[PDB]
Amino acid sequence: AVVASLKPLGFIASAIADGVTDTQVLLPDGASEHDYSLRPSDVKRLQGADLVVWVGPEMEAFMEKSVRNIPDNKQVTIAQLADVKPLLMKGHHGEYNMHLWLSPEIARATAVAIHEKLVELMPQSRAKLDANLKDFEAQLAATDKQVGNELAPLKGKGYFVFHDAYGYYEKHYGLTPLGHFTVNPEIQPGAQRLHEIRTQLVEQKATCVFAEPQFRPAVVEAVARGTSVRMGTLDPLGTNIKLGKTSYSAFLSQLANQYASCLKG
Ligand SMILES: [Zn+2]
Repeated sequence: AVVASLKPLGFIASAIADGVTDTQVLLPDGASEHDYSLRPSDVKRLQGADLVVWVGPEMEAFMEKSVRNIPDNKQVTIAQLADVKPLLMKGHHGEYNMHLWLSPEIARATAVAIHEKLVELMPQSRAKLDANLKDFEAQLAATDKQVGNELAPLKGKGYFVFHDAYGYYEKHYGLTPLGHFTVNPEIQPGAQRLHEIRTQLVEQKATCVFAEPQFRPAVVEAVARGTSVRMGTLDPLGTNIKLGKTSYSAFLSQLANQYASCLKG
């Protein structure tokens, strides 16, 4: 199997490995992209994998050690790919935005790297692997134009988010985010921070504020109450999307819909 750290990376791998080997994802729904704790069973999946796919030590810090052991011909570390380098953005600590799975260009570079490594590992399946990369690239191209069309009219419509995960997607599709607030998903912030957040929402004429799905509706409501800012939801991990050939395209289109549901009109 191909073992991917995060579900969207599993979407990309599942397109390339389709009909050749299974794809498996390590990180559950609602878990921390940085500080999840791998169980011994997860390390064992990793050590047993045909290929491991992850962003790198500045994102999934939780698997850095586990993956040290694994030879280069059996891992794709997306942040380290030569074709990804120039695409890495200043804009989770560290200096560079590591939410790489939301960049269509990096997703393509990721698919290419996975394909190259799988062809080297499984030359008996070269033609199937080639066909799969062909279909992934065709769908990504089609998706890119369609999403690009759907989001173009939303340019200049400002919004805020709670998790600054979206910068690659936003820059690529010309969305205009106003910034983000550090909010606890469980607890509505203290009066002073609630005041500063609400004044920024109003001061900048934000059309929307976008929560993540692990957010209690109450704390979102508290952030938005009495402002005229509409409430939306974004899922940067596509948790409701199943693995398979069309999954990464479905992910990009779903995110666009999620933006457009709130920002529209
Ligand atoms: Zn993040």
